[PDB]
Amino acid sequence: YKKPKLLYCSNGGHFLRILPDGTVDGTRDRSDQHIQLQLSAESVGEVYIKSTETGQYLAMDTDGLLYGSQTPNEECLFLERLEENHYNTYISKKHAEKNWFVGLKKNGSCKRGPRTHYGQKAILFLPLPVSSD
Repeated sequence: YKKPKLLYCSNGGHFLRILPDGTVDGTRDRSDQHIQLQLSAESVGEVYIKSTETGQYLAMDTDGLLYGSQTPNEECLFLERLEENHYNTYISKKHAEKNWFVGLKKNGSCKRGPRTHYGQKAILFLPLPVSSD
């Protein structure tokens, strides 16, 4: 069943899910349906994080701390960098002008520009949707 993809971050075993507290952060849950974000690459170079039912109403602020619950504006848009061996990266297309990275802590907390760059390996993520196998 192809559908909204999952927020895989390098391994601390979490899944990034939205809460009404202004967050989409990782907790290990696939038991409910909070972890389903519809992630396409809609424009050239841009990937779009849109909510399915719970999938994320993200807003990038300051371009460092990216939090989302109520609305998904386009600030949610980030530029996708393709690493080899099929790993994906995100650039913060909000301040893309300054080359700042989108990096998330799924194993942590909502995503943190103070270390978005290779400070943390939480800047290494995979987009894994439910697949029709």
